[PDB]
Amino acid sequence: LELDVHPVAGRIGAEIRGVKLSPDLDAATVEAIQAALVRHKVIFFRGQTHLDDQSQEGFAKLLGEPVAPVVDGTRYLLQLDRANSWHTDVTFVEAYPKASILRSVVAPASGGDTVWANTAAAYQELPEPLRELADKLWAVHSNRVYETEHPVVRVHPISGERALQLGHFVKRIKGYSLADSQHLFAVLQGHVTRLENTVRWRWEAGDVAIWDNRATQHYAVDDYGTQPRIVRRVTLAGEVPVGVDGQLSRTTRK
Ligand SMILES: O=C(O)CCC(=O)C(=O)O
Ligand code: NA
Repeated sequence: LELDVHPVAGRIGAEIRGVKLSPDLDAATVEAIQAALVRHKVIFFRGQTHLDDQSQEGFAKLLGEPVAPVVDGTRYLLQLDRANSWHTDVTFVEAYPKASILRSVVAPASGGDTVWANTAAAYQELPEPLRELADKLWAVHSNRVYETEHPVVRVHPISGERALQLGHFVKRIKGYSLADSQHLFAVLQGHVTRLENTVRWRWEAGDVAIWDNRATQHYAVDDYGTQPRIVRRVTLAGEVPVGVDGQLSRTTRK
């Protein structure tokens, strides 16, 4: 099964046309969506104006297990109405989400974009000696309580692609002074956010984005002032990250 797939930037992002998201999608469609998700890291569906809270949740169950103050009439749907900092979702926990499904309900006429970065492409572009170092690093992620140690490089459980696991929740690279930690983090994270590794989406009401949280970071642009912006999100449960040597992440505090 071949979806009508339209890449947005050169290294990340694709719009999928001809698909009406719902709880009733067949297996071939769901599988093709999951494949496009892994390949493109963030995928976009426009004109999903029939989708409401319950059907967004029902659609989400087809891709994984939703995780649990929620939108009335639902168990897992959350409203956001700001995250202008580069991050991978909830990495201060051990088994953080594998994906989110985010729908635009009210969209600013100007501003309000979201940007995603491909952390697998960011890893791949490092010179070999720098990949080898990144393969050995561990970082402490925190919500400063919750603290988790994750490998800086995560091997994706479906594709096997290696991806940098960094972003806003990183407190420090384990085993380094603060000064060295800052420099090493600035190098690796700088590759994540390099423009070539990103795609910026301008939202219209009824757009839905789905991203693979295991191989992305994102950033919500806070340039829209008091213009109302309302989005609704379902988050899907993910796995404990595995590093390049097979070691697993571990919570070290609370
Ligand atoms: O509004 C968005 O595009 C995403 C918001 C977000 O990333 C968050 O709350 O963690
Ligand atoms: Na987020």
